[PDB]
This record gives sequence, structure tokens and C-alpha cells, in this order.
Amino acid sequence: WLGESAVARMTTRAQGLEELYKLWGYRATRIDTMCEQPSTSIFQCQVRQLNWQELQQTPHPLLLTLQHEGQRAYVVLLEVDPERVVLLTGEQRLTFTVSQLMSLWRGEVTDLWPMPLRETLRLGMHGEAIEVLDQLLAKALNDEPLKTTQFNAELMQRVEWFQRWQAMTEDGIAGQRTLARLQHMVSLSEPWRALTQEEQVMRYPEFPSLAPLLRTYPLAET
Repeated sequence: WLGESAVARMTTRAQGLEELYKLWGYRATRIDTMCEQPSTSIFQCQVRQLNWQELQQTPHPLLLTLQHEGQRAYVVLLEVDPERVVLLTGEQRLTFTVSQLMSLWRGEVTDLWPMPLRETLRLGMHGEAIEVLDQLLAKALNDEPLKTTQFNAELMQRVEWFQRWQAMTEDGIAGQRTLARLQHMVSLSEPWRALTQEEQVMRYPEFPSLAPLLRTYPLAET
């Protein structure tokens, strides 16, 4: 595996995704780690091809596919900067330089993120989905939520402010492009940040007790 056989511990995507779900605090089933659509919980799972510039911009951990002379292996990327990536193998925390990463990674990632909002939300609608919209927008904008259950005129102005920041049409409707960007960037909880930032209260590869996945979506009504 060039010189680093430790990185290549997890040999299937399902094994890697089981580990990636633990970073989010969840115990995943065999169905969840198939990464097939439709989703079986509020999480989205997508395989994508990234370049290194794109990988550096990831807003949350990813599963990297490593390839070496006809073999595949899978490792969790926990954090990344221009010089180094921090990898989780299911047994060890490793740091790789850019050179080490590029010798083994050919672009493929599998990305998991929570996406509880999967239907268009617009002015006049109300319900738990609107409260969740309100909370995610405050998190993305780094400011305060309205504490509203109603998609009102002021929430609409906040959708537009997010839309303009993200270079998307500023129609004030939280439709597919707007909710997909919002929920890939931020989540209601990000337990994985506990592993990023002496010595450690919970040392990897140990995890605290995991929760079952959330398998209901918040509703909204017209």
C-alpha cells in the first residue's frame, strides 16, 4: 500500500460508512451502509469525485476511497488543511501529508450528511420543518434564529440573505437548490467536532454509546 498498510484497514464501503456514521453519533444498520437510494433515515449518502481543492473545502467528514494496484480500501477523513489530512482507519488516527494522500486517493469520496428537509418550504407554511429551517439558517449565517414555527416575511428575508451569500437565485423560497446547499453546509448537531479539537477523554477508536438513526422527517403544512 506503498508504505502505509495501516490506512487500508477497512476494505468495503459499508465498513467505512459504518465508521463514518459513528462520528455523527449513530449506530448504522446493514441497510444504512448500502449507500443506495432511497434513504432509509434523514441522512443522505452520495458517492462523488472531488479534486484536492474541493476536498479541502469539505464542511464535514467524508469517507475516502483509496486505490493501490487493483485494491480498494476506505478511510475516514476527519479534517483537512493545505498541508495534512487527519484520517481514521477504524483502529488508528493517522496524519498524512498531501503527497501521501495523493499517492493513494484518486478522487472518490462517499459523503454522508443529515438532510431532514427534503420538500420545498415557502411563505405561509408552518410546522416543525419551519423550526428546523429557522435553526439551520441561524447556524449557517452565524446569527440568531427567529424561534418561529411559521414561514413568515422575516424568515423569507433570511432565506434570501442565505441565497445571496451562496450565489443562488434570491427568490426567498427554500426549494431544492437552497435546502440542499443549506443542509450539506450545516447540521443541527455536529458531534464529530468533538474529535477534531492532555490527554483525550474518549480516545479514538473508542466511541461513547451510539444512538439509533432518526427515521422520521419534520413536517410542514400549508
